[PDB]
Amino acid sequence: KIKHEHIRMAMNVWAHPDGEKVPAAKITKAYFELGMTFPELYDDSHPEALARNTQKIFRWLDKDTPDAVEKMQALLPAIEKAMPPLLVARMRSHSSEYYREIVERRDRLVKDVDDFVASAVVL
Amino acid sequence: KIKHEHIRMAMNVWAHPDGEKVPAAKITKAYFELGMTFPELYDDSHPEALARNTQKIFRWLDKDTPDAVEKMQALLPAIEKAMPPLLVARMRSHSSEYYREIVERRDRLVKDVDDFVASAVVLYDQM
Amino acid sequence: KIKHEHIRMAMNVWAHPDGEKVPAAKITKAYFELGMTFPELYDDSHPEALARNTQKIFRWLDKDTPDAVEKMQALLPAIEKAMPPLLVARMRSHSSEYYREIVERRDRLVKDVDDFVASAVVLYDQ
Amino acid sequence: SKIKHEHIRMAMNVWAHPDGEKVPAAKITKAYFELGMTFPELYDDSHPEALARNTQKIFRWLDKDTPDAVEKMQALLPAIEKAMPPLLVARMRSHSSEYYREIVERRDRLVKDVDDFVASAVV
Ligand SMILES: [Cl-]
Ligand SMILES: [Cl-]
Repeated sequence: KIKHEHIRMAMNVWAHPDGEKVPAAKITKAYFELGMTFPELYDDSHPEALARNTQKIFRWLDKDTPDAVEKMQALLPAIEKAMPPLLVARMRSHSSEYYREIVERRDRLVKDVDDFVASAVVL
Repeated sequence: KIKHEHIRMAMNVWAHPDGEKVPAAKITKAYFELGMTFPELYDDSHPEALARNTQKIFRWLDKDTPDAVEKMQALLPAIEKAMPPLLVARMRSHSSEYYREIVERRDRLVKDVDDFVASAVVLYDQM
Repeated sequence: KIKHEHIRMAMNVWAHPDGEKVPAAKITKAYFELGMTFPELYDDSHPEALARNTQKIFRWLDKDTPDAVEKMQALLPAIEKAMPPLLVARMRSHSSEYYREIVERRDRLVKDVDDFVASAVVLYDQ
Repeated sequence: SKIKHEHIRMAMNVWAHPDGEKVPAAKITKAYFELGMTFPELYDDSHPEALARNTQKIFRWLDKDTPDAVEKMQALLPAIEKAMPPLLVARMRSHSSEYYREIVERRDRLVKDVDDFVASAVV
């Protein structure tokens, strides 16, 4: 139900501030916490797990083959546990009316903020 | 700039939670901090100063004579220095489009926040 | 779930602006709307129900006897149905990490909001 | 030249980003004539491709670094400020004015305040 493209969108927004290694690291940590096995991610005994897990995760995210689409679907439990809750909600907003409402409320509030700050501005 | 009638409104909202003695006291504190003398408000050397100041301030607030209006106008420096800044903006909103837009935009943001708190409470009780 | 003393805190803040009769009144409508029997509150047929109900509700809130806690625990469905939602969240925050966090972040945003207004009203002195 | 050319460009590009350059050009042109301005040259209400020609001119200067380009944008500032969204004006000026830096900082904190709040509600 969560379309491959929306995982990709949310994942890129998550990677933009500090790069993919941050999302990759947190996804892996939650992946092992959930005792998962598919898709394959290198545990910490590999000295280059992170660079490898990063390259992997974003190759699948950027491909549109059925194998890659499936692998990201399997990873959803780990992404959701690890993603910032506000970003999970955007990811979910295209398939869940609740979360769509959540982001609309978030968006409404910051528009409230911007209009407010602007009214204070002089010049 | 601030019409007498607008001090009255903001002053009544200020007094409703805890009474008039609270605004009067805060007004007096700023009155003296600002080294004022007109109109006259009693320092602590006069008996029942707060009660007498309170009765004074709010008598001027409810009357509409040029004297009542004049004394309230002299008091503005103390009132605004003493009042919650948000309340000053509400007071000024009837005479300044700047502040009207700010209070109006502030109120919408806070209502929109609190409504969301409401939606979360409902999520529980549903569940 | 809600400890008796925390119902009391929330109840007094509700009573602070306009008195005890206001919350009592809102509680009375919700108790009947919610069809309750314990505790006992006087219907509209008593000409001094509201005052007596007001004294009733707030005796239990101010007492700590085993009886009073039991009566106040039953009234919570009415209190929560009638109380300002923000105040229920404050009330629930003493027992719910969810609400502790929600209320906290709410209070910070609004405090930052009001502070901004303070800085603009000050800069008016220009 | 307190406001560096590069910051007018940054601020101008975000303004143009949602709906294109014609919106900023149009709103800027309106303020230019309202202010009875004459330098740099912007075509009055009467020329043919005025908006498109005005759009290209305004954004040619923004993208050049020559002395004439810098000066024409500096001269245009009074119109840009009358027309630009106030929140962006503060952003544009924040590197040269402590007031606007403070505005922009207070704003960004409020938006994080919001995001923390919605996140806390999301669970
Ligand atoms: Cl709307
Ligand atoms: Cl021509």
